[PDB]
Amino acid sequence: CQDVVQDVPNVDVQMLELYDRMSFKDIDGGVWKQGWNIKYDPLKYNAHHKLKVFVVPHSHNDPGWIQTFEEYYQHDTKHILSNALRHLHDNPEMKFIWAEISYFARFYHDLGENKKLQMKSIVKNGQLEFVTGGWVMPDEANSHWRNVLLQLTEGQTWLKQFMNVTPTASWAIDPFGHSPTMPYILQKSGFKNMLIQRTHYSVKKELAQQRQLEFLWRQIWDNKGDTALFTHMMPFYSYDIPHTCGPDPKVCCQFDFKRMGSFGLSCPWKVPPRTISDQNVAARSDLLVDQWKKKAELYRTNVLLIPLGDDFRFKQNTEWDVQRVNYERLFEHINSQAHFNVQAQFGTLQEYFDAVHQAERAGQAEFPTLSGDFFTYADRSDNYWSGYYTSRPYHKRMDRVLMHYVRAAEMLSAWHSWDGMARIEERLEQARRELSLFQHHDGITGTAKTHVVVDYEQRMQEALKACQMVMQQSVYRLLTKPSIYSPDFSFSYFTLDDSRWPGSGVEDSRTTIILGEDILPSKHVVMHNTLPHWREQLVDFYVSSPFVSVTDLANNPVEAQVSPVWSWHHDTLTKTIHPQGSTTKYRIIFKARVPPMGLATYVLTISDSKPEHTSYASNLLLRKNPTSLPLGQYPEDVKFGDPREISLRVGNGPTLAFSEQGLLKSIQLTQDSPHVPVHFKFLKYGVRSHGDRSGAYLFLPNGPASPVELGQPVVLVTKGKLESSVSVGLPSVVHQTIMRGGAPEIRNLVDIGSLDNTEIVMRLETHIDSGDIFYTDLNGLQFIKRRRLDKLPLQANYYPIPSGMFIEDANTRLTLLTGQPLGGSSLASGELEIMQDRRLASDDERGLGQGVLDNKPVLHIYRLVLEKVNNCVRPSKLHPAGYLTSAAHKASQSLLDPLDKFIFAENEWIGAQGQFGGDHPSAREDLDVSVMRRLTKSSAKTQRVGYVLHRTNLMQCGTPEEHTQKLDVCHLLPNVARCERTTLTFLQNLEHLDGMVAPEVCPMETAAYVSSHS
Ligand SMILES: *[C@H]1O[C@H](CO)[C@@H](O)[C@H](O)[C@H]1NC(C)=O
Ligand SMILES: [Zn+2]
Repeated sequence: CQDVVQDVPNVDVQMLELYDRMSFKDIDGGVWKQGWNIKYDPLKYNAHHKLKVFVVPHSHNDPGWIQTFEEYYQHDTKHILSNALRHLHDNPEMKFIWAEISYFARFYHDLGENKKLQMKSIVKNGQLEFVTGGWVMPDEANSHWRNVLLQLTEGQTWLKQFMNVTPTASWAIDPFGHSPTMPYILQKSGFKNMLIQRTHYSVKKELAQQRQLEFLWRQIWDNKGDTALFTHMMPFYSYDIPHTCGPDPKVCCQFDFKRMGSFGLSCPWKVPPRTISDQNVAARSDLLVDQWKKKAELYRTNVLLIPLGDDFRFKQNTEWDVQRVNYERLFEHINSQAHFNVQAQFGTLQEYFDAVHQAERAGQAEFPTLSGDFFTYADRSDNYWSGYYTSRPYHKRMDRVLMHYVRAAEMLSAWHSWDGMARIEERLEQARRELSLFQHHDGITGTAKTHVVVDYEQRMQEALKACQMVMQQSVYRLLTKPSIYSPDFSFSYFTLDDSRWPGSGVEDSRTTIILGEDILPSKHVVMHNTLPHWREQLVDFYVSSPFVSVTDLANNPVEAQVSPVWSWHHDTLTKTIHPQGSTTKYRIIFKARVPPMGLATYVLTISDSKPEHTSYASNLLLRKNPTSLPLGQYPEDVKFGDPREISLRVGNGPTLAFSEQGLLKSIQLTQDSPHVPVHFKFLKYGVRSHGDRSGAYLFLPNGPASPVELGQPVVLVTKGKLESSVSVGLPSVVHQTIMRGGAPEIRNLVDIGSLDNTEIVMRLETHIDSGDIFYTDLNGLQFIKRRRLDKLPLQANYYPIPSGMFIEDANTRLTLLTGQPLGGSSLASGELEIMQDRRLASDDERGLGQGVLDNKPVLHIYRLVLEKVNNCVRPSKLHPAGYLTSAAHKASQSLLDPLDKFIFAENEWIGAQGQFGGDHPSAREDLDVSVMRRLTKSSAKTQRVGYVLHRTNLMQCGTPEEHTQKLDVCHLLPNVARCERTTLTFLQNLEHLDGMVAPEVCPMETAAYVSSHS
């Protein structure tokens, strides 16, 4: 195993280093506005060394953006695919690449058999080529790597099955900035090449000047280079035709033959395309070839990529003809005119890369190595696309919830083979596809029109319901005596209970477990732990009486705490934000202990009075002018007081001090250690009154954020033996700090309401001497070092915070983990900040045609980890990565993959069992079974189950290792006949494993295994 901490990779281009050096001046470079006038030596190409040009037709089809997926499919995409089928069938030399399999699968399934055969034929013969082959072309900033893999697999499994092809070249022309997470997954999924387009214009300029637009992109910690994936970065401002034939859009526009009038399109540079004829073909070729040779100067081989396409192009048959015929006249003239020394033709993406590598292999070029990412993207001037790291945060949070439900559903149902009648496969496929669809770069990015966002939400909601059905049928089967198990596949044996989604104050969706001597004395509940190690976590349930005790299935008492159910109300009469306690339902909380990838059953029983093992939290409402807060049968009276500073400590955990406004001000790790200054503060960014406006994409603040005026907020303090909390009703945010004995959990119920042109940010102020350094993660896969650059505007120093961020000095680190992707930064030494929501009245000119005025209440969750790191073995100062500690990593897992909770829905569960998986291996803490998915239906003689195993890398800080067993996923199910290591999509077998044993992987590595069972 490579050491991912101590050896700094030596690469030709390291993006953080490059950023530190570049000036980013936005100078008018002439026709190539963000470059310079490219010059070339006409003698470079000659009879013995021609410029081979591949014109690659394409059509960017967004699976929802300004229309929904189905509206685009009906209005555009099915026509584009129907016409591509016909035109390619009829013109053997024409080529076309297709990226979005969600649309392709939708189309293909609707085709009659004759057409399906024709389609398979033009794919088999090389005319229609799939690039990437994912369900979508995902966002690369907010997406979790697990979902990026899911959607890649969903599209590629479909392609393998129906088209019998697996793309090895990736095409990503529209995500707003690019992540090294893509080559990481692609290279482990059989890919050999990839292409990206939206990178900062200064980066394009800089790499173009060094002919570093093509590089072997390896991971920032990869010293050896085995993660390397050849990457082609396009040079220009857009993937449209004006910006893909060469440096001068005014000339390239003349070669987009769809811009002539009848199609309603034209060239904004005022020179229109002209039909090619024998009389103008030489002059038109003179121009075009000159653009091609200029573009070629930016690369190292004699093979040139010329994308030919734009959004939803190649729709009309007349469009296919006008593009094809004119280009064919150009090629016939150009290839027969020796003085150009060019051979041009239509080609596919793979053809381009194959030829590039043939040149490489002929020793014609050597490519630079590169590590780093391509955030935050700016397409021009100071228009940095960091706004979408936060836009529509409700759905960004919903993405992580569904991410986990899909994993839990596939995992829980994987243990058994299911009769087709149970419709397990059907529900899982729907869930995977709706979550996969949302990975689209107008999905989770929050950059779609309002009615499209609604479509994605509805799709995700049905996916959540599908996961729940599968999960609950699976639990019932796993914990019921086999000879008693009598499933009704449409029956709800259990109701899932989720305490954080939609979340208290977002939706009253949790069921109350109703107990009573005259109706039901007790209720079984079950917890599932998708993580491959024994895990304890507090869980809570609403119950109709505060007098409830908990026992496990051996009937041992489990210590529990009951607290009131508090809801905050923006009281439009008193004009205050204050809490009301339920007088009919209460929260019972207890520590569940659950086996690795397993289940544990508990029982909640009512009694007429306080049970022996249940304690009650005290509650204190701090505000001037209080009124009574009755809590029905709750046994402890609420106390009142004027606002004041308070301190709390749960268990042996840290002691936290809060200001009289209910906000954290310090953390004391142990009883005599210092009260470390850690202050939460909420601020607001506005929008510029002149100049460019922030929108769904762009963050264009009118200066540093200003503090939210808090007034004298109502602060509620609940103190219990297992869980205490401090909640405060601030304008737009009910901010809650929850303590359970370790790092606190922070929850913000964010309702930006009607505050127009406002972005609410949550900032942490500490005295950590972090200087200009901070770390943020990329797709929940790795942490990359960021350096705040004052030579760039504030919005450029904002980065995606998909799952966590931290600052540290030599001795102390503060890590903020998130249950949802949001944008954030460290704008000053000792600070961390992360945007909560943003509401913008204006469109920001990237085509969306609206601002963001559809905000809705969202419950953001976090874990805040203050730690000493002076004893941790950290990377050197020059290393571009950072790594979590055991505690921060576990804190991230508690947000992304909490225990799942199930309430038995009927009065009595006959044949109930207490636990499942007590014999599953409890693997080392840095290892995760990211995916467990049965790959065969029940009628398959040889059953196959796929596993994706990921090991992160945690810092060694002096804590002795301890126990753990080796996890061999191939022996998790019985009767194993074969164990194979495979690509991450499970589509290709890479290694037959001796003894049918699946080895664990190395730190930061990810492997996929498939076990076959007789
Ligand atoms: C397709 O898969 C591979 C690639 O061509 C080939 O060897 C095999 O014969 C094909 N199978 C078909 C046509 O289904
Ligand atoms: Zn797009």
